[PDB]
Amino acid sequence: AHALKDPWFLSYIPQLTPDTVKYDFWNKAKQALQQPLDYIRTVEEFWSTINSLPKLHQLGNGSTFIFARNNVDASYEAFPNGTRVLVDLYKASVAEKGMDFVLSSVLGEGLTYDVFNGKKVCDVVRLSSRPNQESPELVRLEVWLSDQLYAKDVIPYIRKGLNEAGLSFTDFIMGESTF
Ligand SMILES: C[n+]1cn([C@@H]2O[C@H](COP(=O)(O)OP(=O)(O)OP(=O)(O)O)[C@@H](O)[C@H]2O)c2nc(N)[nH]c(=O)c21
Repeated sequence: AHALKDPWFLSYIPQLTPDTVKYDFWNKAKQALQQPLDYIRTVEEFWSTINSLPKLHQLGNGSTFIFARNNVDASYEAFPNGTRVLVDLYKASVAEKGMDFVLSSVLGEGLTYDVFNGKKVCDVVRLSSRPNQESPELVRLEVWLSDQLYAKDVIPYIRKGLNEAGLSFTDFIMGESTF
């Protein structure tokens, strides 16, 4: 048992699509569909959980995994000055290598000490299945930041780390969406 800097709570939202929300209503929809999965406290639980995750593409379009630091609410409302760094991974093979890199960088405080100078700017990581006509295995990763200013630093850091983990320029695309 080797404790993480902070424990992270893993939740699941099945087939969370904007069209399913259109009949439901966000908090009314989130609290009604969210399923608790695990409370990750140590490195050993981190790898057990990550290596046991069911494939996002075998679950519906919009199936989402949320990793929340200290079990905080993963709401747009809670991060007014924040942003979402996006990573879209095209194939199932690259999605695993990418997901492993990003989650290890976040829960392992790699981003904290390499980019944020010791500040805990990232409190949420979201993993979504988002297949489109063109790419049916497309998985989206979201690195939620409390401060938008850090996005310019997180994007090249994540790009380099994915490239180093063996992903090519065509295996993933970097993006950003504000709150
Ligand atoms: C997590 N979340 C989801 N929604 C709503 O739920 C819908 C589906 O939720 P989503 O999380 O699948 O959309 P996402 O932002 O990833 O996709 P994109 O914006 O199309 O790139 C969204 O379109 C919102 O209307 C949300 N709406 C608000 N206000 N706040 C939230 O925290 C929030």
